[PDB]
Amino acid sequence: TEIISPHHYVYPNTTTLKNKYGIKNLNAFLEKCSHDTAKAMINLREESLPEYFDTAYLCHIHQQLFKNTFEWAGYLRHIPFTFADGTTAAMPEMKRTGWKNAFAIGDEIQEGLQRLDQTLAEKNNLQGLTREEFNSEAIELFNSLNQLHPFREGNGRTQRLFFENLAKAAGHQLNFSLITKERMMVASVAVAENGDLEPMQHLFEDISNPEKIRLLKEFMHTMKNTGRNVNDRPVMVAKEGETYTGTYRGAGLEGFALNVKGAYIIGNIDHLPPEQLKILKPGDKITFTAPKAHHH
Repeated sequence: TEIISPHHYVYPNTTTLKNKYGIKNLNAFLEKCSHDTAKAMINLREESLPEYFDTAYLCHIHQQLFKNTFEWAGYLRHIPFTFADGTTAAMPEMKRTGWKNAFAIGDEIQEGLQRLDQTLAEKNNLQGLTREEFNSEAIELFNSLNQLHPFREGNGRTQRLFFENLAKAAGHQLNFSLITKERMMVASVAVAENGDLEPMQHLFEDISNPEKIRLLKEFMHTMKNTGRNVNDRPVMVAKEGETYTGTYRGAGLEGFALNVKGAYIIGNIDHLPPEQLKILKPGDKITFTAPKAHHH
């Protein structure tokens, strides 16, 4: 023993992260872990928002969400951590294939977290800003905190609560729960692989704009009695300029859904002609252009 290694995060002869439950079975653990972190979220949302938004808080969120799951709850992945079993683990480098885009390695993690805290303190937690101004600044930090992959596990949950609170503090919304797993994967990869903010800006918009949030919430709530589920597919509210051709998938009170190349595009029921609403049966193949209004 006595050699720091990433392999010491997982039980020997497994790929299942060492946990407080003592559950070596991968699926058994994942179930237990999900249940507890679910409860932890409900409790965290109750607690006051902080004076400062910094890595101290990011770690607090992690510590609190995973106190019952991981021994290393509050700790970043570059800080070597000794388990009660005696072994010590650290993962300065996350690793991809050479042709893919890179996470921060070791010392880079802290240097980045410093800049994260730095720029936040300098901009008053992005407080006195408009949505467009805020989102623009918040996306930069979100992408930046994504490439640093601070924790060994649970980067997404704790990162998204962080920014959700950062927005509430700053007098805005970021309803991340509306975003499917698949959409986040796509928006993140876009930024990481291509350097493209198109989908991320789109993601933030739908999640921040009240009129669009109203639409997504409705779509997500109707995924209740069906015997189904939509994390595998990206769900989006049609961009103001863009035109979407796809099969019609019914309408609710405030919105309607299309199926464009697998993805679900949501439109405002008012942007359709009423004359058509009545006629449109499900699965009708419609080409819909959303309205746009530029200000100059």
